Amino acid sequence: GGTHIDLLFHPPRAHLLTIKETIRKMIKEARKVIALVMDIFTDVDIFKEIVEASTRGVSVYILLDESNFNHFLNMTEKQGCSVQRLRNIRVRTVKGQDYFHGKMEQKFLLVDCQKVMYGSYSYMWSFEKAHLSMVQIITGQLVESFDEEFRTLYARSCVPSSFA
Amino acid sequence: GGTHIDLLFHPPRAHLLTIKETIRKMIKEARKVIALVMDIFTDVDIFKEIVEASTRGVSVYILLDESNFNHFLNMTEKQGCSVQRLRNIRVRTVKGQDYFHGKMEQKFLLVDCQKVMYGSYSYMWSFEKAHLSMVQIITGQLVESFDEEFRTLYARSCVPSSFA
Ligand SMILES: Cc1nnc(Nc2cccc(F)c2)s1
Ligand SMILES: Cc1nnc(Nc2cccc(F)c2)s1
Repeated sequence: GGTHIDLLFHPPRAHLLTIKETIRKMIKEARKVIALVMDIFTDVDIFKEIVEASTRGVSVYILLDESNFNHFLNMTEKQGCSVQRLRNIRVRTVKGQDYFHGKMEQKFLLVDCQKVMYGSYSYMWSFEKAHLSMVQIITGQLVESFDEEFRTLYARSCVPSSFA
Repeated sequence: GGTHIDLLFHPPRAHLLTIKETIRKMIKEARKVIALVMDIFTDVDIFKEIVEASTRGVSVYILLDESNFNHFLNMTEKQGCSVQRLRNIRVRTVKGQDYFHGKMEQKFLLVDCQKVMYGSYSYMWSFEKAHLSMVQIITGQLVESFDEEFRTLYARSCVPSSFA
């Protein structure tokens, strides 16, 4: 009942896949659940993979930082893919304490209660093309702590204003 | 030769110290080296702890995202604590590929090649007062990978424009 961690980098260092490819593979291989916490979500390829998972019957829960939520909504609209009407996906927002918006500065992807990607990669074109980042691929016991954190966040999340 | 990971949260969840307190304790207990990678560094209390470590003889290496470096410089000036003249501290900047600045979106604190804090907490007042975040405290074998990443980043870092 241990934990295993591999590191991945952007740009890649001593591994065959990029972080984006690894994200898409994790989502592609999802069998049951995807739980995503993300600060900014505008990457169309990743969104497509998630939409496709939900059509296979995977339950998708997404928590987005409230202050950047409009960027995700804009992307979903551009793609003609209204997220409210997709039945296997629920999207809710999370914020911090305001003073200037307090933000949810956490991100991670958890698939099938089995594997977590945790790190500094945000789901935006800029992270594929411009920024340096790193993530961990986590399996084993520590995944349970990410499950618990997701549940904690989900409990403090709100329905986005737009959804009625 | 395993790895141990504890999670900490802001706000705290089932641990006695905040992330900021844990940062200050790690720096206070540093005996040999501090290697810091940080996107934005404006927290004066953390800066003071680092300056104090360097006066005990701890070697301090700091890598900052180039595009936000001026915020650190402003803070060091406000504190009357010119970083160029402090002999045990070297500060260098890192950037990504531009298109809008490409950024170093990585952060971590490594102390004494023994302990790493890795997560989403940036050294700014907003992370103490406004934002939700989480970090890992990592000890054991995985610390060596953070040592290697620090060295990799340091190799691609530049002297800040201001320093002459
Ligand atoms: C990892 C996972 N975290 N919980 C899972 N599912 C779930 C069910 C109800 C509410 C909620 F927020 C999440 S699977
Ligand atoms: C963890 C640590 N990472 N390397 C350490 N020291 C060091 C020495 C020369 C250049 C440099 F970038 C770093 S200690």
